[PDB]
Amino acid sequence: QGMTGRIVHFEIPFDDGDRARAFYRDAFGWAIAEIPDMDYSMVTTGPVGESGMPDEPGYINGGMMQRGEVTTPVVTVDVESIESALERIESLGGKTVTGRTPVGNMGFAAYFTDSEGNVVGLWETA
Amino acid sequence: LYFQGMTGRIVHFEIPFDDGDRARAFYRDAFGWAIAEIPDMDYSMVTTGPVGESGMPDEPGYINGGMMQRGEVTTPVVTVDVESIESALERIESLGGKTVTGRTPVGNMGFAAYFTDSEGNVVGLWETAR
Repeated sequence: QGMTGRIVHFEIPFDDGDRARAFYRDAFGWAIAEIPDMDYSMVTTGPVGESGMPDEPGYINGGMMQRGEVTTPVVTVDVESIESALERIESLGGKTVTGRTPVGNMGFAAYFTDSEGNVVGLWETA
Repeated sequence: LYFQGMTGRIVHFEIPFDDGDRARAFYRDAFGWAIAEIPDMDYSMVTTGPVGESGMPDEPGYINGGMMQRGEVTTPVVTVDVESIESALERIESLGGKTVTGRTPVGNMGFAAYFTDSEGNVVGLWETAR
């Protein structure tokens, strides 16, 4: 709460999941877990608390997904309401790519393009 | 759960623009980001959450970033902190990645570089000078 606007998450798309996961595990030592029922791989880049959230400032965790909606890496902005945010984004000259979508029981995601045509994510907590 | 030292964290992002004034207004307006054009850095600093006296985030769970004229950054980039860009780029290439640009001083505090991962995505590296 009170985190509106913050960049809280990132996504990296892949063509070959096993290859991509091995690459990042090997290159940087990321902890990556495939989550079959959510169709993505959770990425942990730095330490987390008991709730799975970062336990120290200055970094974010993320996910890896099969390339599609995300054609290139995306950063994700926290908002109170995806519906309100998408309305505002369109009023300001951006465009919705994908509307509000549940992400397990954790929250809701969407994608938009900014004024420069870049794809950016939104996150609304459940 | 453990890591390669304190390295490997995603600590920064960059969003490229075509029209800087438009892009900065879009983000100030959409989300209330604090954005400053830095002299003489060809770079706009973006603060998405609170910072302390160090200027680094002082609440958990978010990162700050930058916006730049599209060219060296062509689509949004996330940046991995590493102990040594030289070492990281060597490792990356042995693992099927490729150097896009090598270790380059940025500002006064550190170095940056860009690479493609195993999947063709451009990703950034940051090395704090030690």
